[PDB]
Amino acid sequence: SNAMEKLIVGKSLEHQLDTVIKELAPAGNISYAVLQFDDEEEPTLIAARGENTVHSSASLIKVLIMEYVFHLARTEQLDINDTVPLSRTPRVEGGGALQELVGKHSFTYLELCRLMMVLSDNIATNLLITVLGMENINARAEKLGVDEMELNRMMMDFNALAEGRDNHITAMSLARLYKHIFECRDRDVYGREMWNILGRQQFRDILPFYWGEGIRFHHKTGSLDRVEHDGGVIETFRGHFCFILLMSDIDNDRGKELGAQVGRIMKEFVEEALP
Amino acid sequence: SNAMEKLIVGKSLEHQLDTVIKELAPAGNISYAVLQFDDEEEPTLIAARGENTVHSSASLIKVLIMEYVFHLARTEQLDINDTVPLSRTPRVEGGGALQELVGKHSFTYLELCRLMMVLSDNIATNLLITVLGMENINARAEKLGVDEMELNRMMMDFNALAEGRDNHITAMSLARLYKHIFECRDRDVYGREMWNILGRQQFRDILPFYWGEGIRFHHKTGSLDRVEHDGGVIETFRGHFCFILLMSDIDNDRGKELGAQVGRIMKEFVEEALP
Ligand code: NA
Repeated sequence: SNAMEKLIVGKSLEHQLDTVIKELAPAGNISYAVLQFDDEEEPTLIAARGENTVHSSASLIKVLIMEYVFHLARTEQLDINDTVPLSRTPRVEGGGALQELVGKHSFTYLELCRLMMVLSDNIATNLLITVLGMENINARAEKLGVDEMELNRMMMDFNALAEGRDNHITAMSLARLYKHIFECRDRDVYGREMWNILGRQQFRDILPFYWGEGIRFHHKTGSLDRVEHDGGVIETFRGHFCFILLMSDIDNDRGKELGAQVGRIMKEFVEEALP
Repeated sequence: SNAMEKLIVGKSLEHQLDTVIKELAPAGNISYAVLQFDDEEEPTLIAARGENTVHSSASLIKVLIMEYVFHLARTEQLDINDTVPLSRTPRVEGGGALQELVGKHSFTYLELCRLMMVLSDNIATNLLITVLGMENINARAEKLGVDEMELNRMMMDFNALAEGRDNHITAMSLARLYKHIFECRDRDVYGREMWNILGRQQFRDILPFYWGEGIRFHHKTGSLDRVEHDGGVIETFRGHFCFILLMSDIDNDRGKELGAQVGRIMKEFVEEALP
């Protein structure tokens, strides 16, 4: 099928998702996008809702940070095996492994990207921001054409949030970032590692909840008070698909439940219904 | 107010939990125990189901490993700040932070207990087992009167599981181990740290799913194919209560859903209904 036929068939997916959103979170601010990804082709939009609405990024901005590290490595501006001391940023909580450490430790850029992504480690993230520079990370978003994504604050910076500086994303900017990463996945060792890191995500409480342990998803979740997000790429027999779900102004428990339903509907649809 | 009265009122809680178990997992092998904990007093049973049935431990056996480390510290048989090289056991997966590391690293017994507990880190667990000795850890269980709990294999030992060697637990043995930990919580820095580690558990997908992020629970989860467990102690306005939920022969996703329902019922009951 061409793109137009896929879009037409996708209306049935929009209807199914909008139905379940209305049942479970009628007052939430819920955005999604479902796209088909093919090598060297523009993504094919299948279904969307509020796909350009700005949401709190919560941890999803970490995907951009990872991309930037691997870009610097590929362009020989850093060695991914050079180390950064744990001491280089203040300890913050909110999840991760490094918050539990007390001794003298150093981690490579690789190790930090890994922990930032697969366990949403906030200290790993802040170490990377500290060493790379927030302005430089945003400049990379501009270069990639995803600058609706913005990094304006460190992880766990409560003051910044209160003073109106928050990290932001949209469903389509994150989808475009994932498409860029998808395109790099077989290019070189750096692209491959980003893809593998995405696929080793440890939090499977949202989109892949019903899929089973055997189904790899290349993804990252985000959570803050009343914000639950999950977005990434699944490889299926009918191709790769990008699933992005952003949920704001929702009870956290309800968001997780809604995201479980939505991920099941998306996966069945692209695997069984979509030509 | 007395133990008999609490037990009688507790039959209502059994009925509510058995009802939801029948609805969601009628073919599952589900055990639970709900107890009230008071300093220096025998635990008061509130509600129980199959509380002496043996289940695969999945990661719950890690609680015993933690207790043994702190026991060795308290009796000056080890220094909790001495280090163990990451190299000391083969890399295994199945979750945690240490599996993502590649450089030369060392961790203190303290750091390894923390990682083992709060993120269920399998390499941290195997490092501790390697250095402390499996037979010694089981001898600790016998001394504590909880030797229905057994450590027979390292984490991720596929062969062992095939050769009939698995780690085992019962609801009442785990409850008695938690009572012991509870009794140590204010005794010394080691007891206090164990209590604090339990309370920094990062996996909140079972019993505390509906509770909200502000509600601390002193607990540990476990998961394997078709096994989902959660158990720990909650501090409430009406006292401390131990909640243990062991679920075997259940689809994993359904187990998480059942556990979320159960933890909500247990918490509301002890906070609102139980005198
Ligand atoms: Na969950």
